[PDB]
Amino acid sequence: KNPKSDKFKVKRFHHIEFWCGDATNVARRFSWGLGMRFSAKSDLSTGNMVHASYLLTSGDLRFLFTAPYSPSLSAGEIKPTTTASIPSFDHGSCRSFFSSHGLGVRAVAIEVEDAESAFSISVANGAIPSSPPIVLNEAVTIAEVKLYGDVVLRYVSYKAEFLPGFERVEDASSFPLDYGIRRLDHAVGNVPELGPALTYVAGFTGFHQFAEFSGLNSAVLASNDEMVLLPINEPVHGTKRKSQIQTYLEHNEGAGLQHLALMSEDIFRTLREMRKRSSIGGFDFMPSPPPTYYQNLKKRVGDVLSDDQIKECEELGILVDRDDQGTLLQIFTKPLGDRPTIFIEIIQRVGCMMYQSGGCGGFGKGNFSELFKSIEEYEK
Amino acid sequence: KNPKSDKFKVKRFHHIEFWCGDATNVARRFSWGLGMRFSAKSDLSTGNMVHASYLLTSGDLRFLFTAPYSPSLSAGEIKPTTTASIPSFDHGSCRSFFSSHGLGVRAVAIEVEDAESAFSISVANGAIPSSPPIVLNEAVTIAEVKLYGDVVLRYVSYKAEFLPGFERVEDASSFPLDYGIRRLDHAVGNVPELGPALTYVAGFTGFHQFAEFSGLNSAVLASNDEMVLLPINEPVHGTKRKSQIQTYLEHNEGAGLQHLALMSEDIFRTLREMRKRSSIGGFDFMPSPPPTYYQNLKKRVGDVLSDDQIKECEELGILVDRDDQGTLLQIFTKPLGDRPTIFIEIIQRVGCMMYQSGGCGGFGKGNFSELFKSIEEYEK
Ligand SMILES: Cn1[nH]c(-c2ccccc2)c(C(=O)c2ccc(N3CCCCC3)cc2[N+](=O)[O-])c1=O
Ligand SMILES: Cn1[nH]c(-c2ccccc2)c(C(=O)c2ccc(N3CCCCC3)cc2[N+](=O)[O-])c1=O
Ligand SMILES: [Co+2]
Ligand SMILES: [Co+2]
Repeated sequence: KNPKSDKFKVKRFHHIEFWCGDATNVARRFSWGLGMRFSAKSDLSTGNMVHASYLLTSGDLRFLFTAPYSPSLSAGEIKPTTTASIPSFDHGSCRSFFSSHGLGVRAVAIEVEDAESAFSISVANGAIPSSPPIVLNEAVTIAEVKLYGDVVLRYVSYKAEFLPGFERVEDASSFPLDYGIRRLDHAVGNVPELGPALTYVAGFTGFHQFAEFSGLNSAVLASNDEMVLLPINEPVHGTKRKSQIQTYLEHNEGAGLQHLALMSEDIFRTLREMRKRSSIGGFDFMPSPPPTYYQNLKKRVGDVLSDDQIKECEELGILVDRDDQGTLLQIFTKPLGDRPTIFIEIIQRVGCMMYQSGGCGGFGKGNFSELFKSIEEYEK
Repeated sequence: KNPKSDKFKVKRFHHIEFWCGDATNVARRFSWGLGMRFSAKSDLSTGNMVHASYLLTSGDLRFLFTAPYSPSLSAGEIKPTTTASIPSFDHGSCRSFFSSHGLGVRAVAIEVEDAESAFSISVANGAIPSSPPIVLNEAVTIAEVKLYGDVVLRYVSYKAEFLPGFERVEDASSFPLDYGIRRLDHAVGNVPELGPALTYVAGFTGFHQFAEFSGLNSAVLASNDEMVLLPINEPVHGTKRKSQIQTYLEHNEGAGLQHLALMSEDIFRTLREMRKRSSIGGFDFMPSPPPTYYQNLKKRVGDVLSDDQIKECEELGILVDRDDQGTLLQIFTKPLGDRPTIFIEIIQRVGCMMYQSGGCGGFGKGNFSELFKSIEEYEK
């Protein structure tokens, strides 16, 4: 059931913003590791004396990396005279965020019809304001409300190229990397208590529960067309293996964004290219499942994947799961930085053709029982 | 003249330590960009609840990248019970350093005969103590004194693999990159006032002035065999083109390390490999000199380099200069991070064979007049 109860018109995910201490090094690492092109910049060379911001793109996926300069460069400025291109940015908030959480996501940004209306309706419905609507060059409106922890949900609306004040990067500095990643599929938060978090977010957005079918409890909030998907996890205490959600909260100093799932148009190519680079500056992946898991895949998905395509899943360590409506190919990176906090999922979905409907195949819940069972089978 | 006046026995440069906010991303970027292998680690996986430290090596060059974890992970510890592998590390100092200066060098480390004696003699001769001698696993002694700004000179002595508590990295995580870089040739600091800085450092080390032959004034301090070389720059005010040393001090929030010069055993190969990667996660280089500069190179170094080797310098944008005793090949990267502060020089020296004596060919001072003249010639 989808009650289509969004309180304002939401389009798609627009970008993800990481707060960094050095945006250059993180952006360059991510570009090489994920196959994203340097697309736009806002920094000293564009007149921004406040923050350095670099945008990476792959298809429709937009990753923004921002770090603060010395406050001394802008000590004469006031908000009416700011040279910042993102008016919500604050030196103190950014340093506080990075020192507290380490490298991580500050903003989950969605495109909406009218960011000023989205902000007003959100706050009228319980959202905690973080940055009021600001109109940039009479062309784009940006506003922010608290999502969970120190992560904000950012609303962006366009009257009619990223943001005003950003410049397109020179072709000589912009290498056309592409490993097949095309868009953000979902963004997942970890919180201490799931119930109050869902009630809060569903309260101000009108997002509905998407619904599925040890360690954690989870639920997914979804927009009207189910293209904006926001899962939230809470820990389950008292187990034998300590909850990785609890480990996250401890190392992150509280709630925050746990993983970003990036859709690939060709997950085999994406993983071939990412694994080639794991030990030369890119990203590492979680350990691969035992061969008995792939032995059991023919029995579950052998009507969706050929034997050759399943052994190709085995070569790259890809996991497969299936809903009642579609099939899911997925795999997870090791944490993106020093702390065992944020990581990336690469995903491809097959089925649910109308365009493809959102969340086709689910989020992999069935792989939990399957891997425990595969662990027992490999031991035998 | 070399009075050989070192107040204690100094061996060679040992390592350079960067203080980061995320050591993983900076280390991975530097590894790919410079061709350095991941050699050793000290982090959560090695029991260090205090800081993440990753060591990159190329030949004898050692780059260490360190970032703090949440202080909460080690709140029960005291210095006698620390799980830190570098006992001088302090969460507050590191966060203060990165928030003030951005990504940069915290420690210039030299190997000495006896770090406890080096520390004692240094402080007895005016050095400001930063961290007292500490013996690690009855095997290595580490001590630190202030050098300039928030940069420390770190003394390391070995009774007899980097430091105790560091583990060798798994072969699967350690790709044998190598672009030909072999050792640190010199490390250069920027200060507001050159005279007091030289008097201070030469005062506690016994290092002597190495001696050469607009924008800045400079002098080089050298150890007994002139293998540890520490140039220091000050700005010259009142020019037309504002002093890049002054720009450094402004963007860095004061004195600090300006550039690291890395010796290559094959500067042509190093630059071919580094330039291949500039736009795919590596390092960018300064603009190349006009063709008239290379037209003038035959007249100055045509007895040292063949015509083919000079046009190869032109392809890669390499600068050449010569002392009365040797020849210098050099080139400079753009700044390593967000701020226009620290950068890298790649260097190769030819001549001065006994082994090669330190500083053979100088540091490139003659290229200043040459490029101004090349600028005038290209315009014509
Ligand atoms: C919304 N939603 N829920 C899960 C989810 C999490 C844990 C159990 C069930 C469902 C999402 C995932 O992405 C996900 C899927 C499978 C995973 N594993 C394979 C099986 C054994 C355990 C590890 C790990 C993750 N993960 O969260 O890292 C997700 O997006
Ligand atoms: C100890 N010492 N002194 C210099 C030095 C600096 C500036 C003028 C003269 C000497 C050192 C250098 O490395 C260096 C050499 C040549 C450079 N350029 C080529 C000619 C036109 C200006 C730019 C830039 C740098 N630099 O400092 O970036 C150095 O190590
Ligand atoms: Co997921
Ligand atoms: Co130099």
